[PDB]
Amino acid sequence: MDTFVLDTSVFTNPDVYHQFEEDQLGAIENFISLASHTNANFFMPTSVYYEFTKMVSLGDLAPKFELVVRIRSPRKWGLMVPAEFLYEFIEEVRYRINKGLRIAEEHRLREKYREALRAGIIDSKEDVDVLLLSYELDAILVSGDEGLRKWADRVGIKLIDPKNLRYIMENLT
Amino acid sequence: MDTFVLDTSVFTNPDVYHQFEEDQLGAIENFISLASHTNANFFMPTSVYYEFTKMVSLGDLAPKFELVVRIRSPRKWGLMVPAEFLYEFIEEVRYRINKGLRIAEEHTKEANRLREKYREALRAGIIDSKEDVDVLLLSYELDAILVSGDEGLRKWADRVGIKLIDPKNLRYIMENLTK
Amino acid sequence: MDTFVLDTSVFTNPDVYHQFEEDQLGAIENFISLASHTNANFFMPTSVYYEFTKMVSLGDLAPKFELVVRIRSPRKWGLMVPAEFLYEFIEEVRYRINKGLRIAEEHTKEANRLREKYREALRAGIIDSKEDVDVLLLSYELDAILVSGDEGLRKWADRVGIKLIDPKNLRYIMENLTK
Amino acid sequence: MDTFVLDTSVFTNPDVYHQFEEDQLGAIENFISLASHTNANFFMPTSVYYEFTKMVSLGDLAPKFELVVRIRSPRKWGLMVPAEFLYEFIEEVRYRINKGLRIAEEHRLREKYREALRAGIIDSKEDVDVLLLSYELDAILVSGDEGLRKWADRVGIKLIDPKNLRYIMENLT
Repeated sequence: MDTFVLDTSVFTNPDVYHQFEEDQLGAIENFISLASHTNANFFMPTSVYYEFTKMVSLGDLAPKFELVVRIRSPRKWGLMVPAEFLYEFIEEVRYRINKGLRIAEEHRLREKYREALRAGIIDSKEDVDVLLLSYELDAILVSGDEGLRKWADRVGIKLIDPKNLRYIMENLT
Repeated sequence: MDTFVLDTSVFTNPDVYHQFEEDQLGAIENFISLASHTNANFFMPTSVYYEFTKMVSLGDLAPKFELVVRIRSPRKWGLMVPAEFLYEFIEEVRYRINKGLRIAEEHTKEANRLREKYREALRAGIIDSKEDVDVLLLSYELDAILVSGDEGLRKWADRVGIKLIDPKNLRYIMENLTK
Repeated sequence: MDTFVLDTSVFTNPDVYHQFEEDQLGAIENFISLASHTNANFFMPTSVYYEFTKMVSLGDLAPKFELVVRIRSPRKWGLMVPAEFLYEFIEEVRYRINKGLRIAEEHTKEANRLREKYREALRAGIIDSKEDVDVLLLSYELDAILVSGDEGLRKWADRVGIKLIDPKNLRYIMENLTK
Repeated sequence: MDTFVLDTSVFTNPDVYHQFEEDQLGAIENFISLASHTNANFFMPTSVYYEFTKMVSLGDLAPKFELVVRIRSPRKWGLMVPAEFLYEFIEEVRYRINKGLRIAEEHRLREKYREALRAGIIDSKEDVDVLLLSYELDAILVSGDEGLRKWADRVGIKLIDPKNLRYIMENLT
């Protein structure tokens, strides 16, 4: 059985969700439908699912989604990880925090600095939840975020072109 | 054979180093003297020792300190550590960035400059979080007792299951461990 | 269950891909077709697949190719590899830098520019060496048969003990392995 | 027994070899002398020893040095190393090669480019020989090169302030 960890970008980036349907809620509905007939496991971190529910009005599709996708918190599960990954992660957060500062520079600036760095911290956390969950399960990471795909590849994690999730699932009935 | 990992706070916080002497470099020398004849192993992470050097002028004490205290990197390869250290790191970089921005506000008013001050406050914020991770990681790896005059770090150690002592008790324990 | 790691050369070198078809995208499609019904596992390192994409327009073949061929990163964590790969890497970056500087000379004469050309020739020189290390490393890790139309890489594989085949024989072996 | 891997800088950087003696050949002679009475092992990679003999006229001190220091080629010994170190090394070579290019830029430029990059390759090789030998033996790396010390620290290798080699050896009779 193939296991897949899904990012929010899967259902919020039209270049990805158009393979299911051009309509966003219909794309998700089609994903849910196909998943229930696919010989595969699907996981999404809890932080990422919280973001997904905050940005898309799922309505009745939420409890349907909760029948096909395992929503898990890799932090609350207490994983062990090689010390080299812990320092790779810190470099990734450092770099993300510096991006947040260059962003605040392009925009007193107190108000702009606090919000740019808070977003960069939250981005870092959700990314690590996605990479830890993939690592723990030895799963295929599916993401429309090229930056997270490069990060997953630096640490050996398996990927697909997220534009081929539907094609892959259909060849896994 | 009791093993200890030392924080900078032990030789920086006067509440902690007064147990050795009121004099700060006298406190360090007394600690060094006790560490010479002991059944105790003493460790400090490399990054923490660097900070120690920057905020204290050891002079001719540095070679003796580097001999009695084993300065090591916790970036070991075959070692597995709890993923909770990534989350501790995130939680601390958050609080230190918030503190850092409050401090760069004050300083820029007393003195462009605010861009350089905010940049400094966060580079320091990261350095301090990574230094705390080095301390907790080296304790975890060596199954050592963490000695820290910093309560924030102690609460974190307790969270991840690291053995602690009241740092005010270090000299009495070192006196026991003398050969 | 025979496992193979493919180089870009197999679908780029016409001496190798002619065994499938004279047509280059027909050769790739025939390979894909054979790989669909086999007791063979096919792998390609992620960095090598990227290069493949840049020098060939697969179009609607890409999703099928990414399904039959497993695109993986050889940056695995618990894995031990021979230190000889560091030395192979050094030896190749040497020769590729030397080649690169000869090529940037020629091109700048036909066309500042030479600073940009030398910079490009070495960034490509590094990329190509790291791509060769990804190929050999993924073979070593999976204990796979390396398939490469590049003789330089074959001599290197033989050095480190990696199993090889004559890449001109890939279609006949794939025909055997069909279910 | 403490094991030590020595860099060339130990005997070519006056800030380091002055602890033995202000005279360079006398500093080496004093090191050799003390080493023979120290309860410790001393190693130097063969590439680094070749550099050391090429830059200092050792004379009769060479065969004396060969009685106290093990000269070993970590490449010819066939080590195994975690895959994460192999990619850390490639980044270090990339960065070293880029330095070599920025150096050639500060100085047709063909002649200057070939020599700057050749030196950067050789620096990279000798550094990795020093770090591999330290890793294999679980040794203390001794080096006056701050860049190599930072590299060794990124990969968990043990260090000393090379200005304290003599003091350390004297407390290890």
